[PDB]
Amino acid sequence: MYEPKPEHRFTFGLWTVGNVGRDPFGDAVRERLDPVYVGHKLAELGVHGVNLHDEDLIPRGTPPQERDQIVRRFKRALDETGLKVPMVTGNLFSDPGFKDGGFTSRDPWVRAYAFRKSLETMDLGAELGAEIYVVWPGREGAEVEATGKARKVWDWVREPLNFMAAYAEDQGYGYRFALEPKPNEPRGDIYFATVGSMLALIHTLERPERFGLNPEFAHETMAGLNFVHAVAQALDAGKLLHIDLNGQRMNRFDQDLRFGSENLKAAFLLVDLLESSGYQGPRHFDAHALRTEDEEGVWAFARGCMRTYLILKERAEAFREDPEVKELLAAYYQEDPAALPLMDPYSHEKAEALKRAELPLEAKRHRGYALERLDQLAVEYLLGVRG
Amino acid sequence: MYEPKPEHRFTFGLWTVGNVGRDPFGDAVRERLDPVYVGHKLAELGVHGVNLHDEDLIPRGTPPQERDQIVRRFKRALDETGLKVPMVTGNLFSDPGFKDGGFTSRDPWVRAYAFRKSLETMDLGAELGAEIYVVWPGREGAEVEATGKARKVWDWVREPLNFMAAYAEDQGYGYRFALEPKPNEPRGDIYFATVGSMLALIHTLERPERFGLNPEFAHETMAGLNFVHAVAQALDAGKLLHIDLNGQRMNRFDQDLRFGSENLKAAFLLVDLLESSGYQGPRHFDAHALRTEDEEGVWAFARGCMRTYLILKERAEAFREDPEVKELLAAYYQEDPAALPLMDPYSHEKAEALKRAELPLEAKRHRGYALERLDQLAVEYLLGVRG
Amino acid sequence: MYEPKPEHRFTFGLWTVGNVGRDPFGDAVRERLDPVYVGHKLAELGVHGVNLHDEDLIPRGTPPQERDQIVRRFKRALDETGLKVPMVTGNLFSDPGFKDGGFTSRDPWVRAYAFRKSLETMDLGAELGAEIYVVWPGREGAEVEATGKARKVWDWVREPLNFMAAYAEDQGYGYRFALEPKPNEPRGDIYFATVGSMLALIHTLERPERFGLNPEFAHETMAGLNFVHAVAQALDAGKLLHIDLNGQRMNRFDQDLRFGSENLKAAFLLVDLLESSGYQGPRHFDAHALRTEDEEGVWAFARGCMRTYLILKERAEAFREDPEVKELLAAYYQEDPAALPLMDPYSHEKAEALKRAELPLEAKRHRGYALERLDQLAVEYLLGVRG
Amino acid sequence: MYEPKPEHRFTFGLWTVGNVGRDPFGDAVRERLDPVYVGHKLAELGVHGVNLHDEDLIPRGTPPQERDQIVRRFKRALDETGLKVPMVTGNLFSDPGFKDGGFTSRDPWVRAYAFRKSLETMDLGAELGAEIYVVWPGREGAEVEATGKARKVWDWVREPLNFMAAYAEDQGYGYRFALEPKPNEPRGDIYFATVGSMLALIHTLERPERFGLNPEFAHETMAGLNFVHAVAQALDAGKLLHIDLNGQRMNRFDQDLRFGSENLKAAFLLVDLLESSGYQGPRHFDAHALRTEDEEGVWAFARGCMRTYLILKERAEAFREDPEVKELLAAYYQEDPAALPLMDPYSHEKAEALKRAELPLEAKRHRGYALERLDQLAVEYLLGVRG
Repeated sequence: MYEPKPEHRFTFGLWTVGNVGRDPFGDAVRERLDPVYVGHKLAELGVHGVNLHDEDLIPRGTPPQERDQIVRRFKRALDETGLKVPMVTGNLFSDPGFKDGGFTSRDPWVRAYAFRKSLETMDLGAELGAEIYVVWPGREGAEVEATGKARKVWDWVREPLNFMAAYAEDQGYGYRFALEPKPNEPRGDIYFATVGSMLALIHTLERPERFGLNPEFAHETMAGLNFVHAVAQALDAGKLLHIDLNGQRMNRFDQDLRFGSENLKAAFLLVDLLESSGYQGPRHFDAHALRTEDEEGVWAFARGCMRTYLILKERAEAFREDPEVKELLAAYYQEDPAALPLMDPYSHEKAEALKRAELPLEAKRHRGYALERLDQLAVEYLLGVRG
Repeated sequence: MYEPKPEHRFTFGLWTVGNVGRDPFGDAVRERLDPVYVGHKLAELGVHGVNLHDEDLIPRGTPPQERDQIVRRFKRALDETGLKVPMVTGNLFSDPGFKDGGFTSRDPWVRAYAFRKSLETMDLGAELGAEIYVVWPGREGAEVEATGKARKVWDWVREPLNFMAAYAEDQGYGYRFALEPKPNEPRGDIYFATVGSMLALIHTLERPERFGLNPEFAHETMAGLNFVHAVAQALDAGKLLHIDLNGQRMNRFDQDLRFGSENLKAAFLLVDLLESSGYQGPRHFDAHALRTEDEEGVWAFARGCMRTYLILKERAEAFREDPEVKELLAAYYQEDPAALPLMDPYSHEKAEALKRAELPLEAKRHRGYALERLDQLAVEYLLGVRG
Repeated sequence: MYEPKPEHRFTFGLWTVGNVGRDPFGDAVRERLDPVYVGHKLAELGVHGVNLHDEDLIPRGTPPQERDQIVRRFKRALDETGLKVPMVTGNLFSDPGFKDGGFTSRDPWVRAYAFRKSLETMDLGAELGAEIYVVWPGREGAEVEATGKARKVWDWVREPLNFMAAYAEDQGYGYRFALEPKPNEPRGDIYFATVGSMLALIHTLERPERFGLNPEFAHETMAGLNFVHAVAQALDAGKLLHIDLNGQRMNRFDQDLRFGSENLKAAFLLVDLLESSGYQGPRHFDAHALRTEDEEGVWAFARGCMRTYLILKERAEAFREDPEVKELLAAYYQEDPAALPLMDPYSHEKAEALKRAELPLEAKRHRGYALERLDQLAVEYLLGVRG
Repeated sequence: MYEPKPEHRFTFGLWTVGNVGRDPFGDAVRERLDPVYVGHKLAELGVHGVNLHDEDLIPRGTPPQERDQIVRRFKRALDETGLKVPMVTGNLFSDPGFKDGGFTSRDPWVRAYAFRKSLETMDLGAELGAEIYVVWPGREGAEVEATGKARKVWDWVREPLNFMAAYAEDQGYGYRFALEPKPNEPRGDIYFATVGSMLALIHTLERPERFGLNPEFAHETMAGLNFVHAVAQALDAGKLLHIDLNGQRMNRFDQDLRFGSENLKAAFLLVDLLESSGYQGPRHFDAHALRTEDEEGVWAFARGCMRTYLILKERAEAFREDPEVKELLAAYYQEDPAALPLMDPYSHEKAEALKRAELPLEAKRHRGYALERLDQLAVEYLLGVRG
């Protein structure tokens, strides 16, 4: 009764369910899955679509003849299944060429390489129907500041982002560009570390209207930052073009846990934010199954992401309809209209009225906002003691 | 031989050296210092100026008659000493009225109060020669998301910031407005949490040219974020209008340690960034002495902030002149001009040239960037083994 | 239907519900509550008992005559209500005397003061029926390591802990001593930072059998550490003498949120651990209401702590009875008895059997442990979709 | 003039300098180095010794015939060079068999495997002259608590640790066993997370005198904990048998930076602690070169670890000899002998004397400890402005 439908727009990257379970201290625990195989499986599960990096589909150093049989056979599978490919993104982190940056490498040959790799992935994307192009700057950071490179990297990424947007409009591609921040890892620090950082950068590009955000839950949470506040800002800027959903314990390596598995309350209020905002983009699960899992466990991971989202959606809906909740929100959003005309846009006499206004300070000093009761109500709904 | 001069622009808030050493688990360990007293002391130490909140100088509920003797006697002291007051800022965190927000309180009477409090501090500032107005949104955050207030707060702060800038230009004040982010505390999370967050907001105000950043070292570092990356972005945006300098161990309460006392290498490369950028605003030490200190220890704290800054400045200068360092930076900023014309602004034939270009990938795969040697050189300079 | 009974052993420190809502950047938002008043209220709510610091009941500098009317009138209230006082603890953090340590102050006069203050609180405790004495070393840490004091503090706290235990057995008090770790705050770092740290120290005292742990949820979580693992170790050592319950977001100031309000899943498995272990000590809520609250909100905070605990207890019970859950735990705790006799205590021929044993490695390599399904089941129970 | 000598006891694991620079988002950037090659290089650099995992020398699935040519040719190299092998340790993290634990796997076949793998590495160690056996429990943690395994893991590790110690004494090996805590990674949380955790466990083993600690700087720092406090406790317990030295920025993935490269002040006071304590075990650098490095950069990494250690050693020596420093430490370690006889071991009349003693409280309230001056002195020495 919490079954995924295409209107839900649940997507999985090829690399999410396809993760072989290697980590920095361990071998692969799983077999590599064929891309055609995972298209059929995700279709069975009720997924709207599948995302990919260029290297997810066509591994580095594949002759163009073989490159084309691969893409041919993948498109047939998408045709057979009705799966979309909403989002693509160039792998700019794996090649050793990128060891000190893709776009922010000091070597212009390497920045060129990063470039061309991006253009070619844009071309593959269009060949597959992709509408969103994601830029994750995973290799764009430093551990050695003595270089002074932090002064230079802003221009360097403006340049290809601008070049990428111009190439797209030249080719008649319809890409919106979605920028994905991460505070660290694989670099000691990544330059474009926050949602706000990527939001500010956008306003300096040449075609800003083409550019938005792909915030990821684990990325912000890695640094102990509030993901719900960050996504609200992106929404208020009109720049939420894509969202990456998963779970994470604060202040350590990127876990990419199943969605909702660790921070139920944050996931709750996030699903609430997205749904009630009328966000219409993909809900991507950028997560992998635990390393303790076999292939069966991978598909239980996939099913569990989508099911947990649907449970919280229904639950946040019922929470907002509760009479006591409505009564509580009404009382604290209470606005005295005598207060309101001291407010809003500037006028000389509004300032003078304000400075002479007799404010009800002791009344506002004593005021309780009843957020403890409101917060207990939400926890009891989350617990299903009220739902 | 590391003695502060006015061209150094070292400032101290009244509340920094004036901190009585109360904390959430302890009483005050020190006496409250008279403002006139601390102006004479900071003048002796070689400080360019002193900052203040309204309530630092005029405690809440002081009759205007007494308000004026206070301001009179303070101005005389500034006259006697030649100290400036570069920066003022309205205390929007102490009054219980602000328990659930200043500008982001849900009660319009409280948002009005926050407002008027700001206008009045702008007026005091002008009466004292202040040029920078700082906004620290310490009470603007949440611990209960069930309210949905995160959707609303962006317009609510746009409104007063816009109103504040309009009032200023109406009165012929010359204020630049400096916005100070902090990731949490006193709130579980503060909405405007990062440098990037405040940078993005600025681009949505009505008079953006009047608005910049006051990043604080301890604020970014509290969340394990790289302060040097954050300040570089503000500099590249042209929005570094003020900077708050101190020290901090990551991921806990705000310590406000003496500058350079904990993260020497970060302070080093920060002083390097500021100086070599030609930043010309105040160097504010928003820090207090350790709670183990008496008044003597306070002035040793004050002397130590400035002296540590001057030592690193000289050191970063010598580091940059080292022949081996110059040789190392030259080799890795190495640019092949054949790589460069594949670069920079878009053209149809530049894209085609790029996609047909034969890139030297194996050569760039094997390439070491010698950052271990560069990083060891900087540590040895820091240690004075080379300086 | 989740109503607190005395067999639940829910206790509140006087300082929890009595918190006036002052913080490092704000005034008090509430009135100070009379101790007799809060005894009657907690009795109404269904609390087993109330804890106190010496200075919670008798403020510093109260003449012994007045000290005795206070204690007289408090005992009457306890008699009237049937409330217990399970736990007392000397305030060794507030007095400015303790600015650089209580037990770990370098000044022997201050260590003597800390001492005597502890003995006198032991005496008050006995006069009130207290059975557990808690030591929170909040002032025992450093921000300046140049002193070398880290080498000395271990002997210094051995000395008074040993002296305190000897005084108690001399006076015929029945105290068990419960040691409370915290990683930092109010000190930059506190020496006894972890559960493991306090566990190790105990084994060096003279009467170790008298000494155990008071782990606090917020303390361990402040440092991003797993509280459930920490409490399991204390339980396995037989040293869980008391537990302090609340909520906390990782890596910042101590929030002391209402229990279960932030980390539902951790609170779930914690209540499960405690209950199924047969822990019989007090469940203390060391937490305060949000600073946005009036007195009504305080009692909603108190009611919510206990109600949330009871909901989870019932829920963990139901989770453990689920057939699928039982089937899942059975399959993975699966033990082949041929594996087992290679196990357990050493013998020369067991070692030789092991080294010659032909192990089923490929079978164990391919093995999935189905923890994704188990974890999704627990989340669905938590959400009440299954409960 | 900071050249490594064997009395310095600098060791490198084969896996440190041998790290191929693969990470969770990137390919290997370097060639695999031959073990005989790295023995000759480390000998050139001035290293006392080289450590190894079983799989560093003999990769999984090497026939015993080939196993023996390998060990033969390695021993010759050690003979030629005079390098020691102070420490060995079984790789219990890489094999997929260990996906849900080595010693704490729920499958008794896997616990047997972990066991036998340990015994066999103990045998190789003895064949090579090893004196210290290290246990890093990297795979001993959980991300799914629903299993209840946290209750069981303490006995499970007691069992093999006890079995390992008995096997060693049976074989007449001279191993001391060194236990290495880590708070997380590769597991979401690792059970034995802290120095205190491992210290407490030791006291429950059968031959505790054989067991101590191998604390690693990055491990404690990953969780924002103070490594200097943790190492002081191990020293005070007499359990520092080995130490792993490197650098780390708090609250993220394990970086394993070059020693001293990031936290100069912490490294300073650590080298001070070790040296002035008369610690005589190995100084292991468990660190790798940055991923931006070629093989030249690796040896610059290796050289820089040792040189940075020697610079700080000399510096901490000079700091302690400074007259002003000695005068400062003397004044604050000041002990009034009238305070001291209230102190130390219990007596009925000492308690009575204490409770009647008239303490000099106002004098101690006003007391400043001059730690701001002391801390500024140590920073100025660190900076070489005083050295």
